[PDB]
Amino acid sequence: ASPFRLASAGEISEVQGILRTAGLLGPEKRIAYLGVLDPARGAGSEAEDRRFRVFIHDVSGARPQEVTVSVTNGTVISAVELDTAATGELPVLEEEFEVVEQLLATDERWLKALAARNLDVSKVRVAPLSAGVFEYAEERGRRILRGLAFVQDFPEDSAWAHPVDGLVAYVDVVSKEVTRVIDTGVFPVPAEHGNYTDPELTGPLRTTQKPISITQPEGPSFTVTGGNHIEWEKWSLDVGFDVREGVVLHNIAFRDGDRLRPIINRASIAEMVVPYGDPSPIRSWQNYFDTGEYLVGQYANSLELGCDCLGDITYLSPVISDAFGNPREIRNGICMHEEDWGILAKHSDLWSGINYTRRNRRMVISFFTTIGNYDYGFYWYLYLDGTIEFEAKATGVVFTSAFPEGGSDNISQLAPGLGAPFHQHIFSARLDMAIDGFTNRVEEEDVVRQTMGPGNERGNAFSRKRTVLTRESEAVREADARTGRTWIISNPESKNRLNEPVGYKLHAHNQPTLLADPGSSIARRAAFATKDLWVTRYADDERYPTGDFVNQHSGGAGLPSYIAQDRDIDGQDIVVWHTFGLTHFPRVEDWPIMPVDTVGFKLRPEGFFDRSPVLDVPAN
Amino acid sequence: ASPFRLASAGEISEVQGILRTAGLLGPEKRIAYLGVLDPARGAGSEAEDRRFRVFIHDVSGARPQEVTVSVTNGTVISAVELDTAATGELPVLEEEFEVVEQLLATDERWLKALAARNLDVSKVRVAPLSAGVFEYAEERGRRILRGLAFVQDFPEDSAWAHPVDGLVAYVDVVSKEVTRVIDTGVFPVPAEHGNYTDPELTGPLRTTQKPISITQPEGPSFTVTGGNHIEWEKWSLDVGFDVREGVVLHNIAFRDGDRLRPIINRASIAEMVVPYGDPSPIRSWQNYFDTGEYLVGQYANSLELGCDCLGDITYLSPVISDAFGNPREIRNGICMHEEDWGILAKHSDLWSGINYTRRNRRMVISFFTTIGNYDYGFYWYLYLDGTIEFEAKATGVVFTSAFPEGGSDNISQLAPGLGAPFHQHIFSARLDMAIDGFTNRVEEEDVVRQTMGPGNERGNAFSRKRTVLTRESEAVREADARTGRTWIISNPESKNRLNEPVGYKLHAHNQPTLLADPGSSIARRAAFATKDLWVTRYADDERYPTGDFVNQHSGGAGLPSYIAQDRDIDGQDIVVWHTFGLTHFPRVEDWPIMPVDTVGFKLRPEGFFDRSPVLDVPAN
Ligand SMILES: [NH3+]CCc1ccccc1
Ligand SMILES: [NH3+]CCc1ccccc1
Ligand SMILES: [Cu+2]
Ligand SMILES: [Cu+2]
Ligand code: NA
Ligand code: NA
Repeated sequence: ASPFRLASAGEISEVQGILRTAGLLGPEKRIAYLGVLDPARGAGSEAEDRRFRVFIHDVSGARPQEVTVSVTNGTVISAVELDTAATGELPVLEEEFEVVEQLLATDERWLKALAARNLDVSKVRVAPLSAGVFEYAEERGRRILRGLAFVQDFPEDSAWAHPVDGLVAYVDVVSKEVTRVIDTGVFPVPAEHGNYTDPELTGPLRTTQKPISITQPEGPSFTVTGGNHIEWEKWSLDVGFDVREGVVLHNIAFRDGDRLRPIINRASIAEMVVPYGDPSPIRSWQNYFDTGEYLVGQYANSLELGCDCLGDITYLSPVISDAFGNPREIRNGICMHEEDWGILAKHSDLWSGINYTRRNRRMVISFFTTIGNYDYGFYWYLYLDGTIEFEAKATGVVFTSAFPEGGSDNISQLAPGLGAPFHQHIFSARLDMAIDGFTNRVEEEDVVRQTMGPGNERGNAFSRKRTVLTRESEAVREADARTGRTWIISNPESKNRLNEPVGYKLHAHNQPTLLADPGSSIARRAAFATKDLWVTRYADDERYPTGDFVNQHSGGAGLPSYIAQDRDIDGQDIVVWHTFGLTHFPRVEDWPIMPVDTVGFKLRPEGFFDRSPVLDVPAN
Repeated sequence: ASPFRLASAGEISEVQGILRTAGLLGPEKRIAYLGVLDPARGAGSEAEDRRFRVFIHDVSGARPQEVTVSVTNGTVISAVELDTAATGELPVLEEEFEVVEQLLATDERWLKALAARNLDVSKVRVAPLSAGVFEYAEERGRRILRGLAFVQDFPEDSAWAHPVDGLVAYVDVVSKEVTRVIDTGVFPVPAEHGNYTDPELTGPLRTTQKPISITQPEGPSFTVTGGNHIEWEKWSLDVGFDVREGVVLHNIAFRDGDRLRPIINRASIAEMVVPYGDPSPIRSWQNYFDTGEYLVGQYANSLELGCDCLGDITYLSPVISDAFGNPREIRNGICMHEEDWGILAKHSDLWSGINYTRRNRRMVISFFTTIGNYDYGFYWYLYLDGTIEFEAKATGVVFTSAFPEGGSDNISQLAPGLGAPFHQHIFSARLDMAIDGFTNRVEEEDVVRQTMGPGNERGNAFSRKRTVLTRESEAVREADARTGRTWIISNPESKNRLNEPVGYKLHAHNQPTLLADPGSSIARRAAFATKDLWVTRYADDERYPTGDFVNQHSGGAGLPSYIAQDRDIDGQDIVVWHTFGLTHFPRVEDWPIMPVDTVGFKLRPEGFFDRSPVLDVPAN
């Protein structure tokens, strides 16, 4: 019944039929993105209209199309031809992964490069990497992937241990031409394997770990209704899933007494970018937007009980479309469970004699995705006390190169002859805020140091200052860890019992933002990543910080174009965009498979409640 | 057998006998600190000499003494009279907590103040607060506590809800005189109660929480031998306990193959300070060093199975001395257990077809302490992958005041008429480093941004730079979150298989340091808290960042005096001192009992191992 329900296999089948009948799904068509559209602002009509957005690619070289379809009215709403030289290429297709290796395998320039290195072409894997936009005029308007080669010694070998450096090729995947092959020199292919399941490398496995059993004998404390609506410990929300963004959280609310109070209308990771800091011409073009270019949701793993998710697990199995419009289930793609989280509140009072201890817990909603060498877990946490937290968990295999004789300022050595270029992993969280309703504002809060003197005679005073962001042109903010800078999202029309505006405080990790030179191509295409915090006025079509078509777009789309409208954001329907990321100087311990590292952010209530919201928690 | 074993009740009894026989424990004596001394550098003699350090107070007004005693030779090693006007007062005694209220209860100035407010003296609780050093010349050389009053309406009432503002008294607890009573005006005593176990306030308790059962059917994976030696998942260490510092970790090492490799020789929280930022004369003197002035270990809680520590728990029950030299057990004062910690490493490889997932876990060693209104949990974590992490958990009841009519720049309103002054909680971790041995050095690592140009034609390069700290005068460092600043502790004489020095990287949270004016009394007494990182050359007597006698010391002792020696720290026996803390602007949700907030730091291996140290972990 809910307009926020997951897409069903039946809905996907109808979309395919509607497209087919209208002539838009010929044998040369490929669906490059399919996703349900959110209800527009003003759903108080209950006139449910399930609409879907589709990007249609053409393998014969015709112009792609963007198409909106109503499964509720069996109609094509709109269908527009796209000029990709203008607005960007469509996301990479999964079936294009192997096309790069196959086209290179018959190219004479490629075979001469491999032969000079004594490499058997049947052993050489080619990574299908997004191309970006650089100096090559012949690439404008064409669908280009770039290829870097790795050697597999045998079918189960980890190819990442054997990069073929000094060699890169560019490929046009529509016309099937190899446009350039660049060979800058021969590097020894690193010889050690990185097979982390080989007993030769692992040694004897440990026998010292004894099992930890986590069970819920009466089942979990949360309920799931309508397929994806969650209620847990006064929290209410809908769990959505989009093939581009992955897990999306809708309608986050908290039941404060008899009142259901909204907090966040929509929460997602709307983009992520991995820029590499190696100036070698072999890799200096390398940046991928896993979300915008590859679509992280379509590579979600099936999560195994006991290994990936431990405890009393409830699974969701989202449905997406394959390239031909058929539905495919991602079995067990989303794990949901509650976890004990230590002490929530504790006090032993000397004067009253009362000893008080309560335990905390959190609700976990998570998925894992794999794009090539990288694996990422996305975790949303809801805590008893009103805190919301996101955590990214980065693991998988680092992207490798040769380690140059005589070292490098931009590459780490992981093993003899084997290097790992410096890079970042940068995320954009899009938080469509709804603190007690849609009239919200953002204040920047800094600690204020005070000078010893009149009114502060012992020099101990300190304070804080809050600056309201009133227009989009002043809502592009940087972190300042030294002044304890945070941002408060408040509702000036909703007050707590002290007559102060209710609010939530955003706590950032204050990691470095984009390191690239501001005049670089990546700084223009990933402009969102140059600042920690952006606030925009809500608008239906402003979904991604990089725009709708990230692949090979020349830059500027998204956030910098949105905020130039300079709209009013002081007590309006606003969206907060938080940039956060990891700067990764690879270490020896990251090899041959990387232990998880983490980054994220959290939001805590700031005078949202009239007192602690966990006074009614019982004693275990 | 181990020289690092916990003190036994029998050892305490011998100390008391030795002191008594030597004439040092007369009926006017009080033991204000008793603790075992660490073995000196050069324990390779195995000549165990269990020595204890004792601070002896005299309630009749004689000079206190510092005494060292060998329980191994039944001898007083040394006994020195202390000039407290010079070197500071002894730590607050527990029996002095009630003396402040009792002395005030018969003072005419105090009774006139209470009578003007219609307060029954039998309802008025007085907090025994450390005095610091300010402008009062009469206080030099005397043992002073200051008193702030709270009203208890009935024996089980939370007094913190009813501060008596505009009133403070200073008391000499040795001569039992009230030296001053300051009344700056009448404030209404806030009327609402803060009784968080009152059904009137909590409402009906939740019935929606279902149990989480954590068990280990074959017992825990770690072993405890010799009372306090832990082995777990290649980690080895001794858990110590000191009445001042609390849990202390000794001899942290990791078994890498057949080799036991040291990492940290001694880890402790060596000081913590809570400065208040309210310039009102009633509170502008308020700073307490919970560790140095009050001794956090002697207020450790007895931790309850199921409430405080959940899972398969192993307890340690440390023994300390009471004020008369009798041993007292802190039953169940330290909890130890292992916890599941999610995914450790994961990759699904497109080319080899191998799907790989391993789970992480951590070893937890924790205690909780209560000093007045505040409750703090101290947690040490050891992870499978070599990471060491500390976390402080702050809860309890916020310190309160009246909320002034017309507001305040330095106080938060929590309830009608009830305020909570701004303050910080700042910790000092003392890490006596032993990375693969005692020859260590510290490098500061900053990210380096590079300009687009020759050698960096696409403007994507970035790098990092490391600066060796060679002398103590240059080893006082500040954080810089914007440049991703970290510190690496390495051993230049111990290399990994890549011929690079083995190391560990310290990751700070980069929270604000001490906010007080640098010319303030607190900035002089808590000088350590003004900078994020200090490195000193190890020396036996350099134990605390504030010196041995914090109470009423005039400032400068500790770290600023140590580093003026300007000793060589480049490949030497060094000690890292990390300042970290929380800046607390109290929120409504902190009232009437505060949900836990956290701060801490972590150390991760940086080329310490020759590859990931968790390749031998098995598949669940
Ligand atoms: N993460 C997207 C880049 C990528 C895609 C496929 C293989 C290796 C790398
Ligand atoms: N934390 C040390 C200060 C303190 C001590 C006792 C009661 C209230 C406050
Ligand atoms: Cu990385
Ligand atoms: Cu606090
Ligand atoms: Na909004
Ligand atoms: Na050392």
